[PDB]
Amino acid sequence: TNIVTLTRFVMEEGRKARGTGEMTQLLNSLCTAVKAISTAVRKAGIAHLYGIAGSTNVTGDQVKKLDVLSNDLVINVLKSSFATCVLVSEEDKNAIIVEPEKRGKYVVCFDPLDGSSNIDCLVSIGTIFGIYRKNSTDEPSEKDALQPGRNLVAAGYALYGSATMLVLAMVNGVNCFMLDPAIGEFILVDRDVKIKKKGSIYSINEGYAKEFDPAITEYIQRKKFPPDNSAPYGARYVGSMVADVHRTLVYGGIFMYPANKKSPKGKLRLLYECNPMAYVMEKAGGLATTGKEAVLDIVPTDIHQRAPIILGSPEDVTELLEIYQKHA
Amino acid sequence: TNIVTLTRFVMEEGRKARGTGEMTQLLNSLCTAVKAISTAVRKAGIAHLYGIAGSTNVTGDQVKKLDVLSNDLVINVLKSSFATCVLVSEEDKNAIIVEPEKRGKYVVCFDPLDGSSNIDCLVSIGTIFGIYRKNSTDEPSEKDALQPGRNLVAAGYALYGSATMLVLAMVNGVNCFMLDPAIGEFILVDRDVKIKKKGSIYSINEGYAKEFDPAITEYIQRKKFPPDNSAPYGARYVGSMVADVHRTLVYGGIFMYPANKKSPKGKLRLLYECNPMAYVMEKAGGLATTGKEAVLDIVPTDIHQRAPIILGSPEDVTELLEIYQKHA
Ligand SMILES: CCC[C@@H](C(=O)NCCc1ccc(O)cc1)[N+]1=C([O-])[C@@H]2Cc3ccccc3CN2C(=O)[C@@H]1Cc1ccc(O)cc1
Ligand SMILES: CCC[C@@H](C(=O)NCCc1ccc(O)cc1)[N+]1=C([O-])[C@@H]2Cc3ccccc3CN2C(=O)[C@@H]1Cc1ccc(O)cc1
Ligand SMILES: O=P(O)(O)OC[C@H]1O[C@](O)(CO)[C@@H](O)[C@@H]1O
Ligand SMILES: O=P(O)(O)OC[C@H]1O[C@](O)(CO)[C@@H](O)[C@@H]1O
Ligand SMILES: [Mg+2]
Ligand SMILES: [Mg+2]
Ligand SMILES: [Mg+2]
Ligand SMILES: [Mg+2]
Repeated sequence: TNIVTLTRFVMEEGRKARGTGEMTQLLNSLCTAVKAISTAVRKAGIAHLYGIAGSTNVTGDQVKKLDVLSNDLVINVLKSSFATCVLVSEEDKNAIIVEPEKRGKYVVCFDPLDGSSNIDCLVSIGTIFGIYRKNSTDEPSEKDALQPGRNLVAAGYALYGSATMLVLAMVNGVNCFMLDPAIGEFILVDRDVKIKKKGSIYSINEGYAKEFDPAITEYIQRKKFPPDNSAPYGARYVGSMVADVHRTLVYGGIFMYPANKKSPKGKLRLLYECNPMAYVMEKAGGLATTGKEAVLDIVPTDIHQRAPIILGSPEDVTELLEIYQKHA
Repeated sequence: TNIVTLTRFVMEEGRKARGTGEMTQLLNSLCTAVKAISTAVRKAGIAHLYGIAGSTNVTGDQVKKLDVLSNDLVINVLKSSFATCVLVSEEDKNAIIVEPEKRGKYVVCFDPLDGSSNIDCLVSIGTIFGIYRKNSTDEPSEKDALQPGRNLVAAGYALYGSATMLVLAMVNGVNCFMLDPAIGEFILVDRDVKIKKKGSIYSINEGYAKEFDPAITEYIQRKKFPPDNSAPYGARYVGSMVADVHRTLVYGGIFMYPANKKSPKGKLRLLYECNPMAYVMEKAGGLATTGKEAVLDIVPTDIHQRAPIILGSPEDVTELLEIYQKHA
């Protein structure tokens, strides 16, 4: 019929679903935040920090840092949606308990800004989120954050790259929305997205070679030296999970972040990094595993618990799991 | 002292220069070209393409691609400068001779948009440019663009990443200007840029391992298994040269793209990819070699001649060079 906007989409769901509305309000809030973060990432108005209007010689570099500004934007915007009671963020040691006068029936685990190491060099970065409906009637507490990804109602991420895109995964599938920064609307460009069965790119940090387990080690040799004499896979690794996963989703292949010396249980976080992306991958028709068990079925025991993950096209991930059994 | 916009910076170089004012007009052009491309890259107005105003009878004129657009912006904006006579673009099979009624004395080699494999996945991309002064004194010809990079008077790139940055290198140094997209000005944010002596990140597509020469193989192995038992280098490889070289510049380290079987003499182009980055690296106090000789010393015989390239921290690059030496 005609163009579809995130606002419209999040609403059509609301009609169909016939619910309190909370989720639709929560998702609109999210959007409003991703737009603010995006404009800040692109550094709009930076001339004002460098004294274009002067500064009466009194502006020590005490500007709130992008990483911190993102958290503030997400907390406050979600807290104004009236759809949440518990919020977990990478930037906060404890789960944030929402004021009673504004609480809702949802729990959100998020990474306001992922790709920290790439921040100063201008590489793509992003915001990650997974949403859970409360699972009991006890007074709100971190407890509600420890629900397995298997119980996610919605998940996704915002990629601030060459352009800004919001990928949202819900029970019925995955959709990609492109931010039109000129009017501030996320336009739907890819509907019910599905990952490729087998890709041709593998992504992982090889500087950890000396610490890889026998399975990872074997797998890598295969991509470079195909036992069946097939074309070796190309290698890509941005260093920003949102960016690597996003490419995995749209181009195919596999992305790996396993255990190594300093990261026995892996590095990536379960609540706000592994789970959202795993849900996104599965909802898009791909796999996401620790190498041994599926990421969504893990029962988190701490809000900043780390987990090893491997995700991407089915066959690519299957083959690596194949190798893991071989070594078991 | 106060804010410095690239425009202010380019006008003052000129004053000192005491010349025709042509370089200034040229850099002005480039800037305008860069800002428009950045705006296109970020997808402003995309709502219109998706019917926000209804059927726009758009047909035969299949929408214009970012790559074609960018080239057209750069080709047009440069001609308007009245400061050039020969343009070499990756997108053009032949050097563009500027019509007589618009001829300036400069030759420019550029890549309107680099990292084309990262376009559809929203990964950082950029524009690379290298500028020359007409060597001869006879009718403008492709030959004029066939000069070693040592002859460059100005070179750099516009990186369309999380934020847009234009890096400009000239005889007296390298300067970084952040694009404030709200007013269309580039703000100098890092003056007299120097790369670090030793890094801790290497950047190469290992999917070609099977085809690497013995030196690359040895050096790579040494990065993961530091014979000095120190911490191994972290790995990063975005896939877009600009993003990758840019990271190298601000964090230090080493970027590589040697020759492989399908790429007998490397993949990257000497004129609009390698030379400009080689130039930036040397002005920043870093090195750039093919493995046998300095990139800038090479004399071109084909405007689309490719070449292998190793750039970054001098210590890391020299380490690799001594390995080539040893294996000789
Ligand atoms: C895009 C950033 C805008 C930013 C700003 O810093 N402007 C200063 C000049 C400038 C403009 C663009 C740019 O890229 C760099 C510097 N800004 C505004 O322009 C207007 C000003 C204003 C004045 C009165 C009442 C409300 C507002 C709203 N309003 C804003 O809320 C912000 C912040 C602001 C507000 C008041 C000021 O005196 C200076 C800045
Ligand atoms: C940021 C895109 C701007 C772009 C556009 O696509 N506008 C359509 C509406 C829209 C707005 C925002 C958006 O994100 C998507 C679609 N645009 C303008 O808004 C104004 C319109 C105009 C009208 C009369 C005379 C001059 C201009 C200049 N002018 C422009 O040159 C461009 C292109 C344009 C011009 C005239 C039109 O009828 C439609 C589009
Ligand atoms: O440098 P490393 O150990 O490869 O870490 C990479 C990862 O770090 C993260 O920033 C998370 O901390 C991810 O976004 C990225 O995948
Ligand atoms: O797929 P490859 O072999 O890594 O090619 C990547 C290189 O090619 C380019 O896209 C140029 O064609 C560079 O931006 C990049 O580094
Ligand atoms: Mg973070
Ligand atoms: Mg993160
Ligand atoms: Mg190009
Ligand atoms: Mg290129």
